[PDB]
Amino acid sequence: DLSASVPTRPAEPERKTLADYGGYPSALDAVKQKNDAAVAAYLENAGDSAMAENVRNEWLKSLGARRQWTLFAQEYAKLEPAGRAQEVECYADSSRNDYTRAAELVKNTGKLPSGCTKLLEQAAASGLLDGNDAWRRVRGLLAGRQTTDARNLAAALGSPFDGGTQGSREYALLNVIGKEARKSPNAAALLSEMESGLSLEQRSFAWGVLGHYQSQNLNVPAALDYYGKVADRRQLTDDQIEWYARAALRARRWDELASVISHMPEKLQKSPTWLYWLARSRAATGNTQEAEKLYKQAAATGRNFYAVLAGEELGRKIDTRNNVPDAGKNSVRRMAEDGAVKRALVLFQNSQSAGDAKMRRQAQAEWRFATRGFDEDKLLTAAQTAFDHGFYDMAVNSAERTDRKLNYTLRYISPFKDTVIRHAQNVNVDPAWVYGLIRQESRFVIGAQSRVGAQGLMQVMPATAREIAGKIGMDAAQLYTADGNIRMGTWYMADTKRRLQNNEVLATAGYNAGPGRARRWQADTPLEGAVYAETIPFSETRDYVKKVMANAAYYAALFGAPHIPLKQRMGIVPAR
Repeated sequence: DLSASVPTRPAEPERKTLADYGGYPSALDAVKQKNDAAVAAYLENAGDSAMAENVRNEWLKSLGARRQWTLFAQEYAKLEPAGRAQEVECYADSSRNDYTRAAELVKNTGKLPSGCTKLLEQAAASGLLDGNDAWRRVRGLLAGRQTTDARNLAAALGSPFDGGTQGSREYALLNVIGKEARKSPNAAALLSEMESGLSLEQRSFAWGVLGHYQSQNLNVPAALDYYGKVADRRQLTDDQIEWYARAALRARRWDELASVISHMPEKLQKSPTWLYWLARSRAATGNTQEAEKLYKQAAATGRNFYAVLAGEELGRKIDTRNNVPDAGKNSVRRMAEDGAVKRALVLFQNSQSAGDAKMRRQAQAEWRFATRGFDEDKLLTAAQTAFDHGFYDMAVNSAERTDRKLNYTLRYISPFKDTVIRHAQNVNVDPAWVYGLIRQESRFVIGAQSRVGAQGLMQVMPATAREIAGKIGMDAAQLYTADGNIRMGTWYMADTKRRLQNNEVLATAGYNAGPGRARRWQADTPLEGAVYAETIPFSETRDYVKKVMANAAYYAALFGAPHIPLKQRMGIVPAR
């Protein structure tokens, strides 16, 4: 049985929820304008909502930056700890001279929020930072064009860029490690000339920068030559070491791949990606029992691309039967009466009736707030509540957060079959692949719109819809209707596939990044499909391809199609 236990937090009338939402954008503006009296007025009678939590977090970031520590401390207490923003925590700890968070924060080599950046600078100046990690972060910031943050951290460490010591040497290395300098045909020659005067750590990082550029540019032989000159691989950033593994993977250097993975931080080693590829390396080198152990570890990581591939190496196929019963209908009803769930449903329903996309976004935030810390039984109950109300993305959001109790019909919902199936059939494309793409693109939100303007269930760009419409006799504004969106997106899947040697992996990459990019990422010889996917240079497209194809495997099982292993779906990407 699933438990019937549901929360019973105080509910507020719909009028109150809508009134609070009416003031929400103005409260965020008041934060930006430093109108503390207006922000306090908004919060004074606010419900215990994501609206209040969001405003409070943003206010606290501003209060921390302006050093209003008395008001900061008072408002910080009012956040639920799981709802405190990262930067807010950094400001809070800093104000108490508590640098506990620095040991883990300093391992980040990229941009951090201002409060956390300053926490690290303060720890550095008090001698509370590991020197190896601190200088690795300075180098990471230099290589990531965060020169001001790199400069300020080096000064806090007592070796400023203008001081003639270590900091000045790290800054001078930009002639090799700079964003454009690393691309120069002479970068490796320049680094080789100055190598003698560099420390072990400086040399290792700089070869890592050059290797990373070549690897991400898919110049695999040169990438491996440069990465081979890295004497201390733990000096590399996470991105650098993953791109070393990717080059070794693409070259099928199984021994070197296993060696690189063994130098990764443990968090990277335990990721599905590197558990699976280390297992494949062990298999390729005849270490069969160790491969099996790693495949089992990767398969236990959830419902993701590499967990599915690892299961297949163990002889396990996807099985989409639920391992729990349906939630009882009384619990599904009573879940909607909880005050925080009700608030989210109120904003969702009013976003539909009023055609208010910003209100819908806040309804999502209220849902995530309301379901935070739910156990698995409550997650599965709330997932059905969301589905019944048509809040499709939040049904998936809640169902996908379980670990043990699996409802595949709520993780892999399939609304709109009377439209999607027909359009997919009409262009001869796999309907499970189409559903897998929709799940990733829009989570079944008909009005979804990305930051760059991609529109609808299938997230087609307006510029693309204009081209499509001119080819298949449509008006470009049909992009904004569900049926026209699906017609355009399915046609574009098929057309992109035709332009890319009729390969579904290339087509998935090309849908997101353009066919020109998908073809640039090919090699002069064939690539195993999962190797192509893992070595896609664009991080967004790399994640996209793996998620779409894993989704497709789950949809195909639910749809009852003749079985296609995920490894077969990935197949072989052809040579250019």
